[PDB]
Formats: sequence, C-alpha cells, structure tokens
Amino acid sequence: SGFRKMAFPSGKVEGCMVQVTCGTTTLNGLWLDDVVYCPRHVICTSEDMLNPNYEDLLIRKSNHNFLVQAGNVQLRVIGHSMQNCVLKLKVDTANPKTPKYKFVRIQPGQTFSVLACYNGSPSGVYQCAMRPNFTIKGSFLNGSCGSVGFNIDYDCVSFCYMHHMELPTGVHAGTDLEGNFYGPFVDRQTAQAAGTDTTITVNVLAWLYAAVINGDRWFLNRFTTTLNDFNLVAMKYNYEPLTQDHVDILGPLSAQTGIAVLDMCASLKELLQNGMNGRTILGSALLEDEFTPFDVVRQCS
Ligand SMILES: O=C(NCc1cccs1)[C@@H]1CN(C(=O)c2cc(=O)[nH]c(=O)[nH]2)CCN1c1ccc(Cl)c(Cl)c1
Repeated sequence: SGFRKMAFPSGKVEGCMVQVTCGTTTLNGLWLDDVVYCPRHVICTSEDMLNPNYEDLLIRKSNHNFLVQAGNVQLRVIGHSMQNCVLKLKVDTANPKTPKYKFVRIQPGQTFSVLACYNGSPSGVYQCAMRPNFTIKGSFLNGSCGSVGFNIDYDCVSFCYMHHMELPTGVHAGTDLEGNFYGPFVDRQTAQAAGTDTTITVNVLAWLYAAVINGDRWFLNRFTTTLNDFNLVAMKYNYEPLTQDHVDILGPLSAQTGIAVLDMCASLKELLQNGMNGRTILGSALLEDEFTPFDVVRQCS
C-alpha cells in the first residue's frame, strides 16, 4: 500500500553524466558510447543572444574549445557537430557504463524521471509530467542545463528530455534527445512564455483509481455519466477531453476496482462541481494529474 511520486532508479543514467565547458559556460552532458550530447547554447555568449547564428558560432569552434570531464577524467573531443538544438561531441573513449538505451519523444500527459545534475554531478531525482502546453514543472537551478529525463523498461533507458531553459513563470522547457524542442520554445532571447495549460483528465481518473485501491472511497457514488456529458463538464473546468482510448487504457484499473470508467467520471464531475468539502484523497486536497495509468498500475496492487 501507499502512493508516492516515484522515480525510476537513476544509477544507469548517473554513469552517463559528464561536465561540458566552453569558454566560461559549464553545463551537463550525456555520454553514450563515444558521443556526448549537450544543449547547443553552451556555445553562446551573452553579447549575442537575440538571434545567435549557431552555425556560425560552431564553425568558429575547434575540438579543443570543448572541455569534457567525466568525474575527474578528461575526455578528449575528436569531433563536434550540431543536431537541431543539441551538440554532439565525439570523444575518443566509449563510455563503459553506457546502458541499453533509446531516444524516444514523449506525448503531453506522459511522465518521466528527471536526474537533476550540476557540474556533471547528479544531485537529485524526481518525477515530472510533460504538460499539455509542453512545459514541465521541474526543480532546476543555475547549472542544471543538460540534465535529462528518462523512463526505464527492463534494462533499457528511454531518454525523452534534455533540459534547456527556465521560463519566466518558473516552469521549464527542453528538447528531445534529437535536439527538437518540446513546444513553441527557442534557444534565443525572447519574451516567450508558457502557453495556457489544461488538466490531464485521464491521469486524474487514474489517480482516483489509485485512491480507491488505497482505501479512499468517499468520493464514489452510485451514478454514471455518458462520455459526452462528462466532456461538457471537462470543457467547463479546463480539463482535457476524455476519449474512448483513454477509457480503454483505464480498463485494467476499472477491472481491479470494479468501478466502471464512466462511473468514476461521475465522481470526478461531482468533485469538480463541489470540491472536496474539507476531505483529502491520497494525502492531497487537490485533484492530482501527474500520474499516468501506467504509473498507477506500477505502484498499485
Ligand atoms: O533559461 C535560461 N535563460 C533564459 C533564456 C535565454 C534565451 C533563451 S531562454 C537559462 C538559465 N540558466 C540556467 O542554468 C538555469 C536553468 C534553470 O532551469 N533554472 C535556473 O534558475 N537557471 C543558464 C542558461 N540559460 C540559457 C541561456 C541561453 C539560452 Cl539560448 C538558453 Cl535556452 C538558456
């Protein structure tokens, strides 16, 4: 029993983190086989931030301008190239700790573990969701760029996020490991801001199932709703539409608890319209939307 924000064990990723320094800028890199990946903004200077031409900036670099350190060991850079918004630094040593891995772009609403790193040294690990607006509500300080997000399946690390920036509201934005930004954000100085966000309905339902499995039943009722009627309420409260595929995805949790998905939707409707009346669900006085159905199945009986 119990239900926590639970990250994947980070050891396989820890062995891949390195420090990358160019000029006076230091950030983190990801060392897999004989390549180190890092944000291309490592080559920026504050004196050219409006519209940096990264192709020009990189042409003016040499391998020796990049200082790469794995712990106390310096890795010799033997090639450099740009892929979208990431830099690929070829090094003369393959990382002996390279896990089995994939580069996999995630969908808004999915979750992943973040290994926050500073100076190539891992500092902490926590669970995040990709918001509908393509930001993440992370916890990152100066020097955190190049930290990565990932999921682990069996022995295989699926890298999905590399950290690039903190937006004015304190939320975070980054790229997949092919260097393509999540959402409409750019690695140049602008007034860019997080767009309007919504609540991840399928995840809230998953979390209500987690609560039932953990003995919280006070929000249950005898009523059911239709998908159409529920989605009218979802719209009013800035929740994402619920699809039949979401309903299907929630099947296993519905079967384990014996509560039909549309039955649980009727509970969610009442919670949106009435609040909780001073009660809590899984230790929260709000509706939590950062656990996917998969996350719930992973922790629940
Ligand atoms: O978001 C930034 N600056 C605003 C922007 C300027 C242009 C685009 S965004 C980050 C902030 N930053 C951190 O180390 C840091 C990270 C964090 O999460 N929290 C935190 O307090 N600090 C230094 C690098 N810096 C940056 C510099 C150049 C570029 Cl091009 C980019 Cl993308 C990022």
